[PDB]
Amino acid sequence: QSLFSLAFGVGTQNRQEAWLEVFYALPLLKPSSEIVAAVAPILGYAAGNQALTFTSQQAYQLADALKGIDAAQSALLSRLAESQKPLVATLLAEDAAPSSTAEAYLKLHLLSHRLVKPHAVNLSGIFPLLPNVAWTNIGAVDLAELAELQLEARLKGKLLEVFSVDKFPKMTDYVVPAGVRIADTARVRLGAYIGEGTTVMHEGFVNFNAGTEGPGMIEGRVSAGVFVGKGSDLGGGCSTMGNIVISVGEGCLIGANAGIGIPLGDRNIVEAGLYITAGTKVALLDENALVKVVKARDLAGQPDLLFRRNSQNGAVECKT
Amino acid sequence: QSLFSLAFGVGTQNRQEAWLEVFYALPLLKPSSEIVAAVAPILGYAAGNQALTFTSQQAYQLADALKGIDAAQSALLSRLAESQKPLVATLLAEDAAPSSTAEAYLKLHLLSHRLVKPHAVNLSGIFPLLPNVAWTNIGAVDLAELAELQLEARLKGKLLEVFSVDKFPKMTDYVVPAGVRIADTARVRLGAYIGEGTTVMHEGFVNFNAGTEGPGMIEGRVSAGVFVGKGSDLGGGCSTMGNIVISVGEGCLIGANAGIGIPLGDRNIVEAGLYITAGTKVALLDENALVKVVKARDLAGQPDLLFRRNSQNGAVECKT
Amino acid sequence: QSLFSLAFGVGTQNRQEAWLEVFYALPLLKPSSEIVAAVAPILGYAAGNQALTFTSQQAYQLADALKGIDAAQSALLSRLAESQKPLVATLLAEDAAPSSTAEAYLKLHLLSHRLVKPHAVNLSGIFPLLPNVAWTNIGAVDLAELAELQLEARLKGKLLEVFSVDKFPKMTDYVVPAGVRIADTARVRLGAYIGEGTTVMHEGFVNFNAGTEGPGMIEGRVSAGVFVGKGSDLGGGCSTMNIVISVGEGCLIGANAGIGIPLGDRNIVEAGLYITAGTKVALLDENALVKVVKARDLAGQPDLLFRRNSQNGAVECKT
Repeated sequence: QSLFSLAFGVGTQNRQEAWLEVFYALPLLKPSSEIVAAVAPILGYAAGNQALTFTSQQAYQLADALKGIDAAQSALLSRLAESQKPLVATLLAEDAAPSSTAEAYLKLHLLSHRLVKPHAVNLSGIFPLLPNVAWTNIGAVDLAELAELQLEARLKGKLLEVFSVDKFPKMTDYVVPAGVRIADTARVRLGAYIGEGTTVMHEGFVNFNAGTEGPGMIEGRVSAGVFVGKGSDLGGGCSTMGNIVISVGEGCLIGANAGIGIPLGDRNIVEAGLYITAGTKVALLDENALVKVVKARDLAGQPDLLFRRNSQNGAVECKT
Repeated sequence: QSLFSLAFGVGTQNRQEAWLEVFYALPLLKPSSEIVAAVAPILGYAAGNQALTFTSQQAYQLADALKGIDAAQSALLSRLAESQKPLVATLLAEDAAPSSTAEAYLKLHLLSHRLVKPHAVNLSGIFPLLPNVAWTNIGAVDLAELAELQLEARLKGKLLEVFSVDKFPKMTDYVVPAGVRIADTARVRLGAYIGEGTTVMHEGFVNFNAGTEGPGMIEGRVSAGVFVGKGSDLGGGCSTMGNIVISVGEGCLIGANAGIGIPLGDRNIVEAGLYITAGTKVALLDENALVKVVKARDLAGQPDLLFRRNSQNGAVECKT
Repeated sequence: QSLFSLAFGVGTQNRQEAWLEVFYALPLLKPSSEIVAAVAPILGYAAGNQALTFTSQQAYQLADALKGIDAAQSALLSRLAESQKPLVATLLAEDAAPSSTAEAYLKLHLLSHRLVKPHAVNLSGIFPLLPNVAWTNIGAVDLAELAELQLEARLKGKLLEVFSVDKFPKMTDYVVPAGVRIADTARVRLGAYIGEGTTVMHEGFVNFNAGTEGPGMIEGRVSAGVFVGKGSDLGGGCSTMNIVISVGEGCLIGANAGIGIPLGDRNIVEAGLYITAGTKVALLDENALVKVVKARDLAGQPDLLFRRNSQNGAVECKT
């Protein structure tokens, strides 16, 4: 059938052969049937969603099979054939809950290469497939092996720098999409979608399955599942809630340290320091005369609203 | 006597023989007198709190003295004999105000290894014993020597990366305790206690002599001296105060960008955005009828409190 | 005329001979005419603001022209002579709008080396001259080139770590000024001015053309153009933002506070309080009410204590 996705990866395994991570240089969404037919017999792929380990020899074969069909992939395979690290072919017949770590990594790659957008893909059950890993300067290292490797580096006057201990590596160690700035890359997870024209500044954060249409200036905290529309600036220290699908529309503005726990419609402005939850009582104002006191949940998705705290009596107000 | 602690360390010295840092693989709290009597004569240890430099030969001899008593410490010492860097034995009669950099480093390891909790160890005067150092990809570097190594690195088209300039290195460059996640390890200082079941997210920060019993979700800032009880979740960019001892009890919830300048008893909730210091006048409420106006200090360490801001008139309230 | 600046730089080029960055070890402000008199003709400098690429040969001649004149610079050039990277001599006649990346970098170094203070130097138009680059453990890398090198590292079980993708690099990969602590150096841009006695903690941030007089404790966000006077502490996650927003001497800014007006000396601001020009504040005296003004009219005033009333949510200023 028409496969959902396929990618040839080079990854890391621990001493018991558990996959810790996979690097895919050139993942493909909706690969052509020609590529799939050319590669399936060599890998032993028949059907379904499979993570298939392949040898250096198979890499040479696959590189030949795709000379004539896809040069970019062929060229990748020739490099992969000389790898000092294990290779895996991830062929997905369908977009379903991931069943292996390799697949988990592939889907996070589809997001960060921008080939798919937040919510587009099934990520259910991803957490148990992504091992807790020490991310270090020499690569992913198993937690049960790390202590020894740390000591060993010290004996040489070197340092094994461990810059993250988590289930998700930082995005930019796998892919840097075009038209993007990320001041401090520890704050953008693999699986984040950083739209063309987005600057993530140092206080900005973007989790997996979340991000920006682009352009925009992101200095706040975009949580898992939160998408942000084009031309929307997030002030330093602000937050989106990590239930209805939270999002930020196009043209929006979000002051520093502000917190939004409901969807914001296009062209919304939010005041610095202000917090809005679903049950936040707001005074709805007009052209600014009072109308009525409603909960923020009932303004969810509305365009051109301006959320500000009244500095004199502390009342939260929405000027239409 | 019953030593308070001992540890065999490999460290780094500058050109004038001042210690910059020490790495202890296997620090011991209350070592057995068997180990001490096996080690003391070979080092020249009589009494007191001493940081004794030892030679490669002594390392062999110490391993040889501890084969049969403690095989882990023995295995460690034989690795240290093959070191390219200077060794130090730190034997402490008593938990006292630190007198050497080696001793300052050891006490920080006792915390981060979870062998003692915050407040259990004496850290008075630690700041002048911890040199201000440049932490780089090649290790710790004396600030006076740094410019030369920076320039020289550039001449080869390489980079000497300088990721911190401080008295406290990051905990994970020394130890990753079991059952822990720390998304950005630059925000956890050596000397932090990160309990089993803790997830420090990217905005989470944990200073020395501070941290979590575990489990927990730390997306806020745990200041020095601040301990956080089990099952207590700190929101995005919230703060504790770094006087009475500021702590957070068990099963607490602290909302994003809230501040707590008073100790919180068990099962306390604090609303996101609310800032409560000792002299914060709170409208104590009941099963939500009013009662009186008290200062937050008087409600310190009380169980099952709910601190919030009135979104209609700005008043700070506590709901029992 | 008298040169405003000169520095001998080592840099990184991509394949279309574009300059990604330059590392100046010993930048000189107002270099003696002696030093200049020796170096200009060997390089072919006539006048104006010039970034003259120069060779390994010239480095030997320029070390020789400065033997007996400036020992630090002579030693610098003998090392540059052995460089495996393209070298640039950056001679500036005046402090004018930057025109090249070499010059842009240099102007950031003058700030970070503390040789000039924020606002004292012309950076108009610097943004386009600072190419967007992946900052990696191996050095600055062209974005167009990065994917190949990322792959190649992985084939050897290595990692090409990309720790920043920005037009500015982190200050500390170029210079660490004396008497300074910076917990997380990803949060201080080349171009920042971190004055003696400053500790920037982990939640602290300083942009370029901004910083601290020193001494100070900066746990908050210091935006471009913002300068913080001596003895002023900034709390965790606090923010500074047209009038040039400054913080005076001996100020205290609470956690997550926001100052959108210039703060006079010895001002205290409560944690979580967000004050902008339009913020309406209950002005209190010696604490009886006096009137309600906008914060803009309290801008620059010394000895003010800003706090939010916990009983009615009013912003209050106690004089």
